Amino acid sequence: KNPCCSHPCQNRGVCMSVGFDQYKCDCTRTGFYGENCSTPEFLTRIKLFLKPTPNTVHYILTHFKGFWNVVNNIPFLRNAIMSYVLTSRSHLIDSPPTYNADYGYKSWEAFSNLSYYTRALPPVPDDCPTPLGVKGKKQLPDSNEIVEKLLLRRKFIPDPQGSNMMFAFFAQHFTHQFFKTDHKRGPAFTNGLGHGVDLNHIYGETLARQRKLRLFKDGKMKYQIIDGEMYPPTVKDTQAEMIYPPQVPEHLRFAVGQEVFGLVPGLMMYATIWLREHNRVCDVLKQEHPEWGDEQLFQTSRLILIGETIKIVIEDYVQHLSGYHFKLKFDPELLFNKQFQYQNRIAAEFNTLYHWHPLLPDTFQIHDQKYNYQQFIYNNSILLEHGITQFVESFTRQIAGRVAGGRNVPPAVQKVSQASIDQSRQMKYQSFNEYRKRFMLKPYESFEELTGEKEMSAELEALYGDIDAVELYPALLVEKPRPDAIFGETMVEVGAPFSLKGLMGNVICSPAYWKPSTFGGEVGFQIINTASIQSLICNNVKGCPFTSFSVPD
Amino acid sequence: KNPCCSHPCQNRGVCMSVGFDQYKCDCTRTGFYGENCSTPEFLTRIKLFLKPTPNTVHYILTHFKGFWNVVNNIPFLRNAIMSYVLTSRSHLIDSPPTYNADYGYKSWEAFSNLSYYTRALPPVPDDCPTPLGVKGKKQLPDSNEIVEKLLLRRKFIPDPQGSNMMFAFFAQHFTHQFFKTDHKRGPAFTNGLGHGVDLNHIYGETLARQRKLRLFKDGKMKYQIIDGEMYPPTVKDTQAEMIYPPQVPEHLRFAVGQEVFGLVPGLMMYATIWLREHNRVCDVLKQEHPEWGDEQLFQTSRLILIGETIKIVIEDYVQHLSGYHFKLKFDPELLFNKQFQYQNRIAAEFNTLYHWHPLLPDTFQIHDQKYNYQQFIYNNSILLEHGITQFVESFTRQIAGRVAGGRNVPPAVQKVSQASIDQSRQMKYQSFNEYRKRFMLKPYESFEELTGEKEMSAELEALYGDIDAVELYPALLVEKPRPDAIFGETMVEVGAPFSLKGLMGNVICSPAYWKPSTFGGEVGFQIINTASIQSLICNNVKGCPFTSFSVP
Ligand SMILES: *[C@@H]1O[C@H](CO)[C@@H](O[C@@H]2O[C@H](CO)[C@@H](O[C@H]3O[C@H](CO)[C@@H](O[C@H]4O[C@H](CO)[C@@H](O)[C@H](O)[C@@H]4O)[C@H](O)[C@@H]3O)[C@H](O)[C@H]2NC(C)=O)[C@H](O)[C@H]1NC(C)=O
Ligand code: COH
Ligand code: COH
Ligand SMILES: *[C@@H]1O[C@H](CO)[C@@H](O[C@@H]2O[C@H](CO)[C@@H](O[C@H]3O[C@H](CO)[C@@H](O)[C@H](O)[C@@H]3O)[C@H](O)[C@H]2NC(C)=O)[C@H](O)[C@H]1NC(C)=O
Ligand SMILES: CCCCCCCCO[C@@H]1O[C@H](CO)[C@@H](O)[C@H](O)[C@H]1O
Ligand SMILES: *[C@@H]1O[C@H](CO)[C@@H](O)[C@H](O)[C@H]1NC(C)=O
Ligand SMILES: *[C@@H]1O[C@H](CO)[C@@H](O)[C@H](O)[C@H]1NC(C)=O
Ligand SMILES: *[C@@H]1O[C@H](CO)[C@@H](O)[C@H](O)[C@H]1NC(C)=O
Ligand SMILES: O=C(O)c1ccccc1O
Ligand SMILES: O=C(O)c1ccccc1O
Repeated sequence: KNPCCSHPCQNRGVCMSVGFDQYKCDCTRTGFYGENCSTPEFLTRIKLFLKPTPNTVHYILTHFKGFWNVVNNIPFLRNAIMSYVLTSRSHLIDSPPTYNADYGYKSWEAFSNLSYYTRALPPVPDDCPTPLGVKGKKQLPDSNEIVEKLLLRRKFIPDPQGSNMMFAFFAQHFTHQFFKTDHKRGPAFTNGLGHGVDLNHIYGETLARQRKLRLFKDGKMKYQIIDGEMYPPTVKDTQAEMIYPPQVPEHLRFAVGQEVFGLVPGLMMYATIWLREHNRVCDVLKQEHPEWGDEQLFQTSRLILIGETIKIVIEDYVQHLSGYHFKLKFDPELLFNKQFQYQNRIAAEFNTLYHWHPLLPDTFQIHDQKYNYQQFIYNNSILLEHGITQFVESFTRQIAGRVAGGRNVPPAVQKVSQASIDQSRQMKYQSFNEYRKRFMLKPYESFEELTGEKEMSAELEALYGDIDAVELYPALLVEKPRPDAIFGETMVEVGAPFSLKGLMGNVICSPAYWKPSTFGGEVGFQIINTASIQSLICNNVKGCPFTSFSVPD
Repeated sequence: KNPCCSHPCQNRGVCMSVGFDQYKCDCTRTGFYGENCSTPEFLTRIKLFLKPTPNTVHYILTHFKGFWNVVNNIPFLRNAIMSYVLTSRSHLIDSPPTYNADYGYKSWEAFSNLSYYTRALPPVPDDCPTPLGVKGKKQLPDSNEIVEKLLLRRKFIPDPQGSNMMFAFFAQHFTHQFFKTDHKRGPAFTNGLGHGVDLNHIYGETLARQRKLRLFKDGKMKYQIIDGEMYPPTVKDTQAEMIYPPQVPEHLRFAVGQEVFGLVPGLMMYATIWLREHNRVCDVLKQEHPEWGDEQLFQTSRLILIGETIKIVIEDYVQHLSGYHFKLKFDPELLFNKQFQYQNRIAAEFNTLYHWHPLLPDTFQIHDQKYNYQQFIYNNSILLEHGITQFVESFTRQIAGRVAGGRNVPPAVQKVSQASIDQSRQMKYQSFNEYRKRFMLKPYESFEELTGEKEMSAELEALYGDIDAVELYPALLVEKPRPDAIFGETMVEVGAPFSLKGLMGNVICSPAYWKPSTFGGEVGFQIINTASIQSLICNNVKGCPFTSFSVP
């Protein structure tokens, strides 16, 4: 019935019903006119003709290494390039945010209610001819059949880019401070009201929890000392609730900022390292400020660690997955002369696309031991047996799975993968092709074009019938990867805007915050601008083991 | 003992303690350098030497009537001028926000906790030589003594700008959506978590309260018809709680968004009027969109009303207030090629400077009747007796009191005035002069310079001893008014940045929102862009009485 069900408005124009039988497109500031915002005004024809395709730009960034080695070493060029990267990427994000699961039109409820994920595309209206709008069959395919035929791993497919378990667990640990789906009320809702990198997965989401985890001496967080090494405190000692199955003995019930980080020893590894880092920075600041009290020591350490996080994400983590010969830079000053909003709201689609379960290995190799999922899960004694050093050394050397390219989701997390499909349907996601359009990509014209292959594409056809009916999550995981890359085109072109906006949008990157006095002075400031994944481990892990997000060659 | 107690860092530098006896100034992006951020850069001392005083800028805007009168009618020039007015003001506001009453250094707790008012200036550190830091006497003067000698009305002083009761109640009604002090917690905390113009004083602060006030038909808000006229619903009906004394009977306990608007019939008047406007807009939107449901009709009406509010506040309210010949313009597009943050956090100091009690008259005159405070307070019964039309006609013609110049606070609200001073001290406000500097104003060199007068300046020296020890709130009320103006310069040069930032920083003013589809098409969009205080009354008040913010 609803005339906007066909999504007729192109190029980010806004659809609106005008009576029962008609719609109107609001083309305001799209760069297009016409009844569907599909006629480029003169200046847009210029930009469009000159705009190089993402696969073209990816090629340039991933070749000509000698050229990039020069660019990387003349700050003016490196600054200029990193700047354009930042501004052109984040330009694709609505800020202040707009839609959520319950509102396909602008509303104060959608704007102001922080309990919702925001939405990059509005939900499909409730009464449309087909679940995605007007394209596809009256009912979407069985999600289980989708997972089995297209997603489930037959043979482990290693990541060609060489991503390891340090990468995989960093990704899980980092993103779960802002992907905290509140399933008690629905997939549309989040428990992370900071909607960004606030490090609540270390410090706790609420003040009450933070007070349970803090030592209230020297700004430090509570800990226990096992084998001369520092670990998180217990649930018993903190009264900070955690999710642990009954059979987990209480001395192994570690208490950390995020309730679920006891699920995997890989997560508890990072929680332990970051906890050490907090108390390390406390020691540094106390030496620099012996007049300071516990509260200021705590708050300043937190701000610094937020800065470390952001620095490491851009210059080690995003750097790794990009494959760029160009050296990414964390530098808030790049935006001080640019139009940029220092705020962000976590999008549900960003959550969906970050469901990188194919990364997970068939078993976890630590030292000379292999653990299946039954053995690894909720087993902190594994962490204690080997220690963090061995954990880093092993995880640095174990390869992760390729995310794109299909058929690499471990059967152990089958239902998780199916849930991603089901929940996206509950939240009335639009199609994969609509999301490509939303981020200035050409929609795929056929199933074979999407996969670059004849087998899986054929399965997609028999299930979906129309290429415009393929859903966001499955299509991201079966898309043709870029040459020897972990991801396909759409993952990166949709992902990076969400990510870079979230990172640079952080309040500490704003002019009023980005100054030495915010971080306790010059020494504190320096801790941020010299941070790396290697330094994070070297400072907090015994023996200073080598580490990296890729397996050594 | 705190080295930063003297507020050594000038020009918005950041003080930090380095050891028990030493400090360091962070002069980053101040445009200054040196130990105390006192020495200007070349670029800045040039910009400094050629930037005119606000008193000069004020004169220019308040004279040359003939010149401005043609400027107002050339859209290009009006836009350019309005564009600068916006950008210069707002740049004085830290955004994203920084300090609050509990944090004199930047912290995640200060940034993220919305239950606090933010602070334009950090609190005086606890362990300090004097309550204000370093200057002044060991103990501040008795707050009641300040009120009595300097603030209490001895004889009504009318506003020379002619502000009326329509103005005074608009001011109170509009600001009390974002000045909602959580007194149970402390003066440092707010119940207005939206921190701006969200019209929670109409729709309620929470979804739960909103659903008690809504009708869930045609997007409308609940109401009752009394003597053929639309009035807010009751507490009995909505179950939305209100603050009323037991003396008020059930049928007179009107329920509106803001819990305290039962206190004053002038507030309930505006509540009623804005209620009617909402339902009026629903009717318009329904004619345009027969296909729309109740929920979309409600939300779109709300967005439109937010727009009407910002429009009316800038082009009528701040316009009257300013006394400018230039016609201020509400136009979000003026900022689309400027750097500007569409976010805001309500400053405690913004709350304090808005304590404009001297506006209040000796009595309230509705038609042939006069009511003292005791009779007027919580009296919905006399709202029904006269009706909104009569309320508007009367309020338009009754003059308000002058806010600056001292000694014009109604004795009836004496202890409110004292509470304003006490709460300032509880929140550890810095001195008036520090706040002058904070907003790029020359500090006052003497008491006499502050009042331009001999008698009150003498009392201030007896009480405070040092000009650098005078507190923000009393100084604002005794400051030498601008000529024939309601305010002195400090009220304006501090208040306008808070105010314009919070107006233009509203989400509907952002590029993603400022478009006709947001408001249901051009018909809805046009409701915003042609709204005024006179049209708001003509549309929703029987008889379409003339109305203004100044007396006829
Ligand atoms: C952000 O959006 C969320 C999703 O809409 C909001 O969560 C929802 O909040 C509502 C309202 O608090 C809650 O509904 C409530 O329904 C009952 C009435 O509708 C209420 O019980 C009432 O019983 C009597 C009337 O029925 C009345 O006399 C009594 O005083 C109660 O008022 C019941 O307790 C229930 O809580 C939804 O359950 C909730 N939904 C979800 C999925 O969480 C959230 O509030 C929004 N946040 C903000 C700040 O507005
Ligand atoms: C790199 C990303 C990554 C990794 C490595 C990872 C590794 C692992 C892992 C390793 C041993 C296990 C047992 C799980 C198991 C789960 N994951 Co992930 N997950 C990841 C990204 C996500 C995200 C993102 C969500 C949903 C976020 C939310 O809303 O809470 C998720 C959801 C889940 C859920 C809840 C289902 C749902 O929210 O729909 C389970 C259970 N999973 N995952
Ligand atoms: C802006 C103009 C204005 C007007 C016209 C006005 C008119 C009136 C009025 C009759 C019309 C009465 C009976 C009062 C009485 C009060 N006002 Co005002 N007030 C005004 C501005 C304010 C502000 C601002 C606050 C503090 C708001 C907050 O924190 O909630 C305030 C606070 C109060 C308080 C709270 C006391 C405290 O602890 O601070 C009382 C009582 N008053 N006021
Ligand atoms: C914003 O900051 C507020 C001020 O710190 C904070 O309010 C404080 O909240 C804590 C909750 O942990 C309360 O702590 C006490 O609460 C009860 C009752 O006493 C006890 O069971 C606790 O153990 C503890 O003693 C404080 O009373 C409360 N303080 C005030 C002045 O309200 C808010 O919680 C902060 N907001 C957010 C979102 O974190
Ligand atoms: C309502 C009157 C105030 C009562 C409190 C008395 C405090 C001292 O009030 C005195 O009042 C005089 C009136 O013109 C002033 O000239 C004096 O300067 C003032 O100190
Ligand atoms: C957890 O790991 C320990 C070894 O560290 C092992 O002995 C134990 O059986 C494991 N728990 C399981 C497999 O449930
Ligand atoms: C800086 O301020 C301090 C405040 O005590 C003052 O004593 C000192 O002379 C000033 N120094 C300079 C270089 O301005
Ligand atoms: C309101 O009306 C008159 C004022 O003259 C007074 O007699 C009456 O008691 C007042 N009622 C309330 C509830 O204040
Ligand atoms: O930064 C990216 O390129 C990116 C892409 C996809 C998902 C998460 C990401 O950080
Ligand atoms: O708009 C102003 O100039 C102003 C000044 C002081 C207080 C509130 C205000 O809106």
